[PDB]
Amino acid sequence: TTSSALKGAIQLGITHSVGSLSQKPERDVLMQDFEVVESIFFPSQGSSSTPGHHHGDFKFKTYAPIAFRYFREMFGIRPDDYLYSLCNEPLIELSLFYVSSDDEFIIKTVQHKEAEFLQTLLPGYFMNLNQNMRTLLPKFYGLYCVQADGKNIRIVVMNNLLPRAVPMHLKFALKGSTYKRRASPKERSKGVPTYKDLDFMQDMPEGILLENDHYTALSRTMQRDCRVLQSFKIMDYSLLVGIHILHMGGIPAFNSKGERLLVFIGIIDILQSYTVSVHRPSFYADRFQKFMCSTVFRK
Amino acid sequence: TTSSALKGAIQLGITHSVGSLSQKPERDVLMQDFEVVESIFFPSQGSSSTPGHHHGDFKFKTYAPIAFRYFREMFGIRPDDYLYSLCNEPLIELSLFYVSSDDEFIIKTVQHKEAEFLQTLLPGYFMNLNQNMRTLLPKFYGLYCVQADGKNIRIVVMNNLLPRAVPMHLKFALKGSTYKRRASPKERSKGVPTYKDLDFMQDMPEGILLENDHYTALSRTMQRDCRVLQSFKIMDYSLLVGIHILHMGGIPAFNSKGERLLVFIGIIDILQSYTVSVHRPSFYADRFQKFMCSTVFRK
Repeated sequence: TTSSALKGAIQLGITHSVGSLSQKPERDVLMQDFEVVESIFFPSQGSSSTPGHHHGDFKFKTYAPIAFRYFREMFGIRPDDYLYSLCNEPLIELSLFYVSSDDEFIIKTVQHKEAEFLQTLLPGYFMNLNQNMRTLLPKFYGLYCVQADGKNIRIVVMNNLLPRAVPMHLKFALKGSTYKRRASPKERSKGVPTYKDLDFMQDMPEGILLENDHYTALSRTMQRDCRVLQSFKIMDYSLLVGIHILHMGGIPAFNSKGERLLVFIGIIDILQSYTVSVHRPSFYADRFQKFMCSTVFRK
Repeated sequence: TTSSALKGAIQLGITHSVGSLSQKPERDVLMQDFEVVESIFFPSQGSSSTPGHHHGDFKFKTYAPIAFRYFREMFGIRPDDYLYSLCNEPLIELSLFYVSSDDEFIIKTVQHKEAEFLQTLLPGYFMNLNQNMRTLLPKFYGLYCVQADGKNIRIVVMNNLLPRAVPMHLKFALKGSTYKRRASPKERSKGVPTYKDLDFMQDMPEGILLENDHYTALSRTMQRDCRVLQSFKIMDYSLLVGIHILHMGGIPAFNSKGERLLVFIGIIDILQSYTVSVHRPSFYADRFQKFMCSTVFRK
């Protein structure tokens, strides 16, 4: 299990990266700061700025640091809370995946293509964050790379929509398409499984209700994230919806002859670099939206 | 005087450009919207969307429209107020310069190099506006081009720091350098002339005082606009300072054994595309700042 030697390099290097940054004084972000990549070397022998460790020698690459300082702040992620949740508490595997012990932060691994894509994406992302506070896209806290025995492991640190904190009764993974949009039998016999579009259309035919106030905003900030997504020629993103039926940081929703319930939603799998027509991601987004905003949620 | 045939094309075309835009529904800005250029043709014979006119036929090019919609809004420029001040009231020459009759809006002409530079500049500008509300840079309301008898006249519409509205007793044009920084005799015998750095250093040796509250902000948001300016490899910008000694939208300042007074400041001549060293605009900015923040204004 080199999994435990990654975990280590991850925790160690982030601390050096963000720890070093917090002593440095704060300053606005500039277009320059998005292309920045900074590395630091971690010998197992330890260095002058660097502790030894039982993991093999490795270099730790932290991408666009000032940009993510800024993003984390814009999300309400205090530096010490970030550093604690990630570096001072066991990381937790899953099934090339990790979670903080406190279940607030995800750490997925990404192909060099996905990563570099995200790098180019940062300006649009900035511009979204500052005009749509309500946006549903992934919250990217950080992009790092670990250089160990020739390999490059490349990670994105980001928010967990659906934390153990609250228990979820239904998982839904939506897209606005239908083909093979049914939860595999294998999936269908999990605890709370992630059902797909065909599942939602039978098992919740009356939909999800919302108050004409709460609704128009969701409709509004999805029209927005989609117009943003298409612009970047992205497709195959899904709208994850977690439902808690009630007996507090989400959306209050009703139920077709059902208990009041709180839904927890957000868009995923956004790093999809784009043979497809020029007019097609536009299409994917219109479908998506009109679906979520007419079949999944209703006023 | 084709000056009056420009004035016309300007007023006519803006109205069509912004007038058309205001019917269109509003939406966030995207990186895409900064490269956008849109044109429209104005025959003297008039068209289906286009009135006739006694100016020679011309095409009206409006650069990055959604971006400036957004900027104007971010500055508090209502569309109808913009359109009135510019298009429904005589423009006013000066000495390739114009002002609105109401003296709020400047219209300078710019070389194809300056204009295209500004086009590339828009992302950094956006990113500045959203992190430094207090920034002193030019306020760019719009970039347009008029195509008449082969020529391209290219205009920037922007804010007048120093409007007739308030009467100014001293003009100062600062830079942090000294060589040939003296108001020409010719200039020195104008009404209120624009004195330069050597002038300020003798005629106001005790400086300008401010309250430790008011000061630190100016210092702060200049360190910011300079760090921004250098990043874009700009130099030769000046800090225009208007002083009104008092017997209300500016800065309250004292005077070395003098009446309380209100200063009105902001940075100019920022479209300066950059043989100079890579380390030099950095230098220009540090000088500039330490000057304005140690010789011109004191706590």
